[PDB]
Amino acid sequence: TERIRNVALRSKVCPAETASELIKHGDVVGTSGFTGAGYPKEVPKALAQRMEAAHDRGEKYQISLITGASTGPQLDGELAKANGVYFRSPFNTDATMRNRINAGETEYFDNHLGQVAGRAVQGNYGKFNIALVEATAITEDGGIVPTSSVGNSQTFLNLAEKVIIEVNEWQNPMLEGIHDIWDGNVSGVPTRDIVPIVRADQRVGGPVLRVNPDKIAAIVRTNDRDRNAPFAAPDETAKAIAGYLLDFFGHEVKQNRLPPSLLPLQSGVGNVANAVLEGLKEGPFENLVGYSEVIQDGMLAMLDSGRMRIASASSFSLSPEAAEEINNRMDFFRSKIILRQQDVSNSPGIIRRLGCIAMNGMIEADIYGNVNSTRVMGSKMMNGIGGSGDFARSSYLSIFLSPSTAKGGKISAIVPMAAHVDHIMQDAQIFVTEQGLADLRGLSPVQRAREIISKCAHPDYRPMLQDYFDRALKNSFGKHTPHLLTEALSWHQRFIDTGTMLPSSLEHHHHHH
Amino acid sequence: TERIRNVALRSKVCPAETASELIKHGDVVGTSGFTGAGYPKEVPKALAQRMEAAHDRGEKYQISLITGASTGPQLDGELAKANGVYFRSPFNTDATMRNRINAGETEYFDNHLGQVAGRAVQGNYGKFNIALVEATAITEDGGIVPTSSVGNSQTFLNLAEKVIIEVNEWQNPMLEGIHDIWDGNVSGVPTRDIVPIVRADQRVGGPVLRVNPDKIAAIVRTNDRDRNAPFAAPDETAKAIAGYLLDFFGHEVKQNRLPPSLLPLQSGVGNVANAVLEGLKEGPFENLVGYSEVIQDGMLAMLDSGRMRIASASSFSLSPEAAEEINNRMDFFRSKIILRQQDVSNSPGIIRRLGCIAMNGMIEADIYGNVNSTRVMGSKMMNGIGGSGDFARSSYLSIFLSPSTAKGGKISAIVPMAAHVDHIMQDAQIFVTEQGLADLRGLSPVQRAREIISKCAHPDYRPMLQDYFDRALKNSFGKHTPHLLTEALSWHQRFIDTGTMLPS
Ligand SMILES: CC(C)(COP(=O)(O)OP(=O)(O)OC[C@H]1O[C@@H](n2cnc3c(N)ncnc32)[C@H](O)[C@@H]1OP(=O)(O)O)[C@@H](O)C(=O)NCCC(=O)NCCS
Ligand SMILES: CC(C)(COP(=O)(O)OP(=O)(O)OC[C@H]1O[C@@H](n2cnc3c(N)ncnc32)[C@H](O)[C@@H]1OP(=O)(O)O)[C@@H](O)C(=O)NCCC(=O)NCCS
Ligand SMILES: [Cl-]
Ligand SMILES: [Cl-]
Ligand SMILES: [Cl-]
Ligand SMILES: [Cl-]
Repeated sequence: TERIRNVALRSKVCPAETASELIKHGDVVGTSGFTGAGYPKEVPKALAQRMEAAHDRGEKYQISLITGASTGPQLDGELAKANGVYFRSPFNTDATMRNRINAGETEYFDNHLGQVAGRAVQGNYGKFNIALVEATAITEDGGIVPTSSVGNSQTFLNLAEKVIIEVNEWQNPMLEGIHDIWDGNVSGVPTRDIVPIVRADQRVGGPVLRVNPDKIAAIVRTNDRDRNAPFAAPDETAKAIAGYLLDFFGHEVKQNRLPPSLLPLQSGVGNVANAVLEGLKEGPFENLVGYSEVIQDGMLAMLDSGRMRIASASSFSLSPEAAEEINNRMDFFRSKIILRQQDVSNSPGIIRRLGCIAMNGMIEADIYGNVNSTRVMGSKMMNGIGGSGDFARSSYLSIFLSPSTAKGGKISAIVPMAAHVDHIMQDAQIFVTEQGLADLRGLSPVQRAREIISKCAHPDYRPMLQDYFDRALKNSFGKHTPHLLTEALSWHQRFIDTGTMLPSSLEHHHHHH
Repeated sequence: TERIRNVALRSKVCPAETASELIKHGDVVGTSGFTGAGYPKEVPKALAQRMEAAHDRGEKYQISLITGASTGPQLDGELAKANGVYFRSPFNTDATMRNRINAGETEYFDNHLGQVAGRAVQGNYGKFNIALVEATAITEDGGIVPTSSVGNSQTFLNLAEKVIIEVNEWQNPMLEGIHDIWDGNVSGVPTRDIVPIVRADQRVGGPVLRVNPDKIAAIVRTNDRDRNAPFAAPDETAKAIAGYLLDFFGHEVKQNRLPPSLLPLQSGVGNVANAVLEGLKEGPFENLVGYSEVIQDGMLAMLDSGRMRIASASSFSLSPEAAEEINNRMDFFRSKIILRQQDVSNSPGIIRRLGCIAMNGMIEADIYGNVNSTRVMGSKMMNGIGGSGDFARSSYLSIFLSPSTAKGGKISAIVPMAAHVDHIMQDAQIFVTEQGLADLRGLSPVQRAREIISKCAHPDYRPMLQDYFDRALKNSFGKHTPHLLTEALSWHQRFIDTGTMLPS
């Protein structure tokens, strides 16, 4: 049926190309889009074409692109291919955009996801010229129903001089009602409002994004799917990680340090997350609750079985098969899921009050349990900090999970010193790899190192780590957090130079003797 | 006037020595004490003497010492000298204890100060065997009136099996009424309560700590002073920093990015932050309010000048002379000050809600604006992260302040890579040295570097930093955050090897 139920706004409907003409060189553009869901698709494609055409004529044409979080091939991909983005924030997973960032062709800053809206309102990104937002429908009174994510869309609509809406008929109509949008002051000028959430299933707002219809300069009718990345079926490494984690949860419950329903759960996406979610479906724990950034495949499974009672998030992150499942059954799933603005889903006040358990991936940790989530060798961006800081620091328990090695064993995920730090020791209590689980609660840095080295490090790298540690203990400037600055980053340099962190036996290495 | 106003409790008075005997080897001890204020004094000394005797007899005798934040010679000092603390958290400024920590003789973890209560309730430090809390007075109904700080005392009282109270006649009886202790669930089992603070000057609790009298195993009458370390009268360097920041605030106000009375101010521990407050006391911003972790001399000065209307904190951090001033004028100041539990003063939910401006010192920052607050050369503890993270990450504006050099110019406070990170780039927007102010809002790492190097670095080090950055841009593995890993930490090593970061 008709998706634009406000008659007057129908007059604004126009082709993607025409809408794209509203976007000018130098513009700051805020868009919907979070974990590959709910980003605009047709206008960015048309924009990229016009950008390339300008460039070919020696005409400059780039934008500043501010999003909810990651988008997809139609947005980050097309614009990066066109070399059309001078600044990007706060989170990207597109390969072409990643290359632009790492070549210094696109300036990038990965703000904490829960803080983006506030910094935008503060003016940190400059004046927003355009808000470009995907919609399921437009209501009788001109409300904008978001699609598969909320992200920062309400904030972008508030700030933007002009607004473009893409109404996507691929998106199920019964998404209307799944969102909770607050008109409260979460991210505006102090003093802010108390965000009165005291349960993960609590709604505080309404189903629509609000915007002055007079700012709506174009509406584009679309029909195109999200980026539904393939399902990352757990491998033995992930299954092992999930096993150690579930054993730990079970023990915490038996010691009355967690209720049998655990606490509200936040998890990332990927092989390991999937393994944890399958473990949880099978585990002894009942009445689970999600308070996270994302809804993933394994969550629908638990919502269906009743193992999980509710799932709060800002976005969907589903395989094509899972999206298919939720579409054929949106009526049911809409009652089990709440999609929130990301400044609410990622609100530290709320995360702490609910006592979330945070479970996040990492590039690497050093022996003292400082965590790198972003910058390989310290300089090459992967995705971005995302909401890992929002959750890690605010959680009741902060847990980091990773294979003990990377790149087919040629890199150790436990290193003498992290090449970049995203999460300080104070923000990480539990580490899990396929080798075991380190519980660091109440430990000093030297004590942390003893646990991480013994429980988490791969056997191929443990002697090398222990050697570094032992010699640092003997020689470090101070002994509170012992280091040898002469070799702290030397394993990373070895990888840059040789493609492996494992040392040759053709030179002396202290641990070889 | 009698300090123990509950008659029944007077039967529990005993000597410090006898009290100390309640504390067993291996015990976890939660004490009052924050920025050199309100820590117990006599029991620790008696404990320390007894520990030395025991060690000499070949008897192990150590405890875990958990506090609000820093204490003083009678506590950290005495116990450190006796080699009697096997674990310490969350924050220390005593030289003897610091040496124990840097020698690996006392285990230490500097938690975010606002989180300590919750981690204690979670059991991260173990079962609390003892709470040793200094009080001004015990009310007729058995309330415990705190002294010069609140810190974590209410939590330690809740958790501890046995309670020892030191009632210190040295402390001003007029402290009674200054504290605001909330009986709601801030740091307990989830789901926690909403703390209904929506203005920095709002009281939501009562004047006393609550404890079941049955848990009080001993009360010790004491008479000794808090440890007031003086602040450096602002020199040329501090004054220049304060000047740049005040000008900055002025431009923000002019651009309508701050109100004319600014926002609630958090001013960190240390001389630099203090010097800024001195600038403010005669500044163009009126009707200021503090929502801070501590009230240092400079903030007391702002309340005196009338430039600041009210100040919230968990503790006093006053010089010996400022502490004398407030006691002689406790009536004037008592209505201008609110002392709260540290898990409330340092609550990220409240800090963000109020839109605090965070101003903190630092050891060093790298060219990308990562900040080290704690570990010199990456390994030697100074004080601790304290509340700098609670505030930096939650604040409306996060500002870091430091001389551009340390150790008489032999160390650059701006380095290629911080030897230890306490505050990531995302948690630091503004840097100020005596050389200038770097405004990093909205900038990528390479753009942050340009600002930090050009605005903040000392001229002796700027060319070296630029050289590092330019060659990194050319040769780094990735160009998003360019580094040369062979030399990223080489300045710190140069200092270790030669005593200076300046090459031959
Ligand atoms: C850290 C992070 C990249 C790990 O991803 P993951 O899917 O869990 O684990 P993977 O083992 O598959 O690694 C992902 C990539 O990082 C690489 N990687 C992981 N650890 C590495 C290391 N120590 N050194 C070099 N590369 C590493 C992998 O090779 C892989 O790269 P590829 O795509 O080229 O093959 C990911 O968790 C992330 O981006 N975190 C930041 C955002 C976040 O945590 N948000 C929380 C809410 S969703
Ligand atoms: C970082 C910190 C030590 C700086 O204190 P400060 O008084 O403002 O700065 P100063 O320049 O006077 O230096 C203080 C000490 O640190 C040392 N220092 C500062 N920068 C240094 C550097 N780059 N390298 C080595 N030492 C350094 C100084 O030498 C001095 O030590 P000394 O007396 O033994 O010579 C202090 O702010 C702190 O401990 N911060 C952590 C807690 C905090 O920020 N709490 C926030 C909420 S209250
Ligand atoms: Cl709130
Ligand atoms: Cl801990
Ligand atoms: Cl709250
Ligand atoms: Cl920013």
